[PDB]
Amino acid sequence: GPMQPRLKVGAIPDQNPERLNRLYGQLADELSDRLNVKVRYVPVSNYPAAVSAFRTGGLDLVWFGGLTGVQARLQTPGAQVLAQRDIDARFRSVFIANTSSGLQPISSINGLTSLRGKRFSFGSESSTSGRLMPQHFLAKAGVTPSQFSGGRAGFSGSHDATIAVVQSGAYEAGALNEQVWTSAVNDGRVNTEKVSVIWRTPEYVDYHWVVRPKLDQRFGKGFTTRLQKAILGLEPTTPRQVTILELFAAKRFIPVEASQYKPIEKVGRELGKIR
Ligand SMILES: [Cl-]
Ligand SMILES: [Cl-]
Ligand SMILES: [Cl-]
Ligand SMILES: [Cl-]
Ligand SMILES: [Cl-]
Ligand SMILES: [Cl-]
Ligand SMILES: [Cl-]
Ligand SMILES: [Cl-]
Ligand SMILES: [Cl-]
Ligand SMILES: [Cl-]
Repeated sequence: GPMQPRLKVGAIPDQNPERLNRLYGQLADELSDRLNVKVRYVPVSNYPAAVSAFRTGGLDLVWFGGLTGVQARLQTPGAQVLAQRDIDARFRSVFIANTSSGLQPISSINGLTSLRGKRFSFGSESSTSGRLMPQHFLAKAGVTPSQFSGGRAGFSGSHDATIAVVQSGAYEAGALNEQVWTSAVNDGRVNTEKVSVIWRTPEYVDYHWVVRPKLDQRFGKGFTTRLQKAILGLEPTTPRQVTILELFAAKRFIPVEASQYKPIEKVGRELGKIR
């Protein structure tokens, strides 16, 4: 570059953009200070745009879901996974229902048959915790979205929006990210008189950082390792890092296990979401 290099950081748009701008904008400044390079957060409008901008070089480092990060790595030779939160090793979805819907707590996966004929919303089409794994667990109970009221599921686009369309009564039930649910309950952003959890899924792996190949050619030998150490180094010490980690709802970032994403890829191929 005739210019000094700049690291472009992105994230799937999985909740309110104003909240994500506070998190990733502060994280860009924190990485900038830790690395002594220019770092900018570049937002995207939907989940596929995160995959595509990563693939084409519009984003260098992205906070992906399970499904989107698998897609981004399959489409981008030499992309690496760098880290995940502590909680991403053992992630869950919550199935929620409007408390007027008559839907009862479910004690087994077989109980998901109760959602046949109901208005049900997934999150993003490409969401792991809001679509893929929920659709997987539904299919094991013998429920397909064809069986919901209207012959299909809603897609709200985000974990926040799934809470909002169940809370409003526009849908009777939905599925979303358990961390976003728990944070919204704790923060007062969900009316727990109107919405309750009917089921928590089995554990699966979900969010992780994926980095583009060849960043060492742009920023110098060792940079990608320094970037991975910067993420794994995040600690609740300064106000800035306390805020970053509270918005992630993590105590720390941890390394991933080699091919811990093979079960998410397998589900993605089973449900036709991976080419
Ligand atoms: Cl920049
Ligand atoms: Cl740039
Ligand atoms: Cl990945
Ligand atoms: Cl793909
Ligand atoms: Cl779809
Ligand atoms: Cl279907
Ligand atoms: Cl559908
Ligand atoms: Cl519908
Ligand atoms: Cl390189
Ligand atoms: Cl560091």
